[PDB]
Amino acid sequence: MGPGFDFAQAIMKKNTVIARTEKGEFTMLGVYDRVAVIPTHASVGEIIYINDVETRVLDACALRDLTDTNLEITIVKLDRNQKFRDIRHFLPRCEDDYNDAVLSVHTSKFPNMYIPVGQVTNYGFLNLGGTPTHRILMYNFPTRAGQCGGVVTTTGKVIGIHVGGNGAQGFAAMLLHSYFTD
Ligand SMILES: NCc1ccn2ccnc2c1
Repeated sequence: MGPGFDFAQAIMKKNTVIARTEKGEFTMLGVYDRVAVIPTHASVGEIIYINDVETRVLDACALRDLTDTNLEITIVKLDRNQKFRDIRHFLPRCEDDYNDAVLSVHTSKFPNMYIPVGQVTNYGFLNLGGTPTHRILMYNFPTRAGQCGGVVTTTGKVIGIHVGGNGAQGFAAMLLHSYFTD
């Protein structure tokens, strides 16, 4: 509908896949080469389905901060025969608040879904499903099960992936440029 949705659509069309684990189907953001991200509660194993193709996992790392606190991001390297468009230049360097964000989702249950969520707060600490979690972004939109792994963008920035909600608010884990130095 406008330039925020234009940027969101460009990320979804080239830099997402449908990831299936034993815990469900998730939007999965490809960042560069064969490296993608997914919420840690997806419980990635040795094998994952990527667009319904059986795929070996070459590496999976559940990120924590230097306080040894959950960040709810898992970085996955996939045994896939094709590289992602490198979008690391769209990742913020520091923790921040944002105006006018879009949460975008693409699964078999939730195809071609775009949600204008408005203002995004640097929330920080969240007890997420009982797990102390840091670097949480918050938006005032009633997100639902199946939106996990959804991409949060503003024009020219990929800022987070959706990891939970409380019925009234939605919560995303930050993506930072420093997670993807190779
Ligand atoms: N219940 C499935 C679904 C899929 C895509 N959507 C886009 C907007 N609302 C929906 C709902």
